[PDB]
Amino acid sequence: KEITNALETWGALGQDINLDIPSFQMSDDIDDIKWEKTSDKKKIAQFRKEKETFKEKDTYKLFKNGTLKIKHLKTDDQDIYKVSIYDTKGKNVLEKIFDLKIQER
Ligand SMILES: *[C@@H]1O[C@H](CO)[C@@H](O[C@@H]2O[C@H](CO)[C@@H](O[C@@H]3O[C@H](CO[C@H]4O[C@H](CO[C@H]5O[C@H](CO)[C@@H](O)[C@H](O)[C@@H]5O[C@H]5O[C@H](CO)[C@@H](O)[C@H](O)[C@@H]5O)[C@@H](O)[C@H](O[C@H]5O[C@H](CO)[C@@H](O)[C@H](O)[C@@H]5O)[C@@H]4O)[C@@H](O)[C@H](O[C@H]4O[C@H](CO)[C@@H](O)[C@H](O)[C@@H]4O[C@H]4O[C@H](CO)[C@@H](O)[C@H](O)[C@@H]4O)[C@@H]3O)[C@H](O)[C@H]2NC(C)=O)[C@H](O)[C@H]1NC(C)=O
Repeated sequence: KEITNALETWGALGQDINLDIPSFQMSDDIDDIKWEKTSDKKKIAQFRKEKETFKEKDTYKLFKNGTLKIKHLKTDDQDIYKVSIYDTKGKNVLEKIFDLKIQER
């Protein structure tokens, strides 16, 4: 069967949610950490060594363990995401697809 391997991500309106990617604990050989806005392929966060790494606001954070945070999570802040976190060789040492949702409990 051909399916995805994404993370069923959930939230609630007026909330703050995260993006837990790491299936591992790399450290010694890693370089780049990336997160995109899959909906329209729109850069939200990135790491490219200590010469150029960025995160516009808290609304989208890039962390050490490699998680991506997001503050304020209403219907508007619910989107689709993906993480590509590469090593020094420039390989995609791990890749994954995510999807923020909103719930009604
Ligand atoms: C990857 O990394 C991520 C982070 O690096 C990580 O996410 C983090 O996860 C942890 C938990 O795993 C989260 O921590 C929780 O925090 C709750 C309280 O939070 C509020 O207070 C914090 C501390 O306050 C600072 O600021 C005050 C200023 O007024 C000072 O007075 C304080 O002294 C203190 O200062 C310190 O920090 C400063 C930096 O800000 C620093 O300068 C200073 O020197 C000093 O060190 C605030 O930081 C925090 O603010 C954040 O969050 C709010 C939203 O709430 C935002 O608005 C802010 O903008 C900001 O982002 C808050 O105000 C705790 O209650 C909670 O405790 C529970 O969990 C622990 C651990 O398991 C238990 O021991 C404990 O008993 C509690 O358990 C209870 O609940 C659970 C349910 O969860 C339940 O099961 C259990 O039975 C029990 O009932 C916890 O500690 C942290 O917030 C996350 N983010 C960050 C940035 O750390 C992520 O998980 C990682 N990913 C992976 C995959 O591993």
